[PDB]
Amino acid sequence: ETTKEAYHFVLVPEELDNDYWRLVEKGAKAAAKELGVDLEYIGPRQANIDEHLRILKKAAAAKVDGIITQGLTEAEFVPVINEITDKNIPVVTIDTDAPTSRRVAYVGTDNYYAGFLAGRALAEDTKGKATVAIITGSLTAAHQQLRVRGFEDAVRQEKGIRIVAIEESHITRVQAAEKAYTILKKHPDVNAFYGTSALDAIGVAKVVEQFHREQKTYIIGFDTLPETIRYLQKGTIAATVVQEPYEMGYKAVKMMAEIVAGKDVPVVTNTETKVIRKKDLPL
Ligand SMILES: OC[C@H]1O[C@@H](O)[C@H](O)[C@@H](O)[C@H]1O
Repeated sequence: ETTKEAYHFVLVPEELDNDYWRLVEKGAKAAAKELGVDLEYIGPRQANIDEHLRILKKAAAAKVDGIITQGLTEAEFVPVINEITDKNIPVVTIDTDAPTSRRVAYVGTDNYYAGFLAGRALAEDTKGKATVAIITGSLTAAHQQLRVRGFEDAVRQEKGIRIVAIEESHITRVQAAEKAYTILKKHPDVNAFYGTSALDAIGVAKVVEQFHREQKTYIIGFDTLPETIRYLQKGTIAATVVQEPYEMGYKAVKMMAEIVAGKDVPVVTNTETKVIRKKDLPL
């Protein structure tokens, strides 16, 4: 660590203590241990574009050997990824891609297609009939935009599915729940929710269970954090989109070491995504 012996790679999460990003860090740290590189996990305490960009520039100013980060937005992150690359520091994107930038490689879900699968799933389980509200991590983050947009394309040929609300959770359980509650009071006809980040469906499920209505509410969310699996087992959540956070962190560090060695790697490595339901539990 406090040695120049080792390569220094930085992994920047969307939010430092977000549960999903700590899983990504587990994968990255394990790859780093196997390779004998120093992996520094450095990120905003509270998700924030400007703070995220400040940490990227600070790591590049410390002349680290590689930087792994989301290309969180196209407008702000492409020029910064490019300027870092031009200072001879390779950039690997993780979890969210910036495909027009000069990042060397991406490891993460195909986010558009993840949302499309969620849209297919909701249309199948509701037989094409649903009054849908969407809770998304943010309206500006690229992976959130793609998961919403893929969902919308997938349900567009279902005349009986209508989206009546889209709200931001800022990837916390508490804002997801707050938004779910206000959606239900302004739109009492909502009977389906779609969450596009790891804590959204958890926030919705808490609010749905506090009503304990007879007429059920369909919830499809993202990722497989323990609370999500529990709600899926309870039947409160109907489905969720799988990602491979540990694997993208592990593979991003392995790719970075290959790049530092002068070796080619694929431009895009899409880790597995698929919709699972209660019938797919155990795992
Ligand atoms: O809980 C928030 C997290 O949700 C995940 O679905 C997403 O891939 C991560 O980037 C992060 O936004």
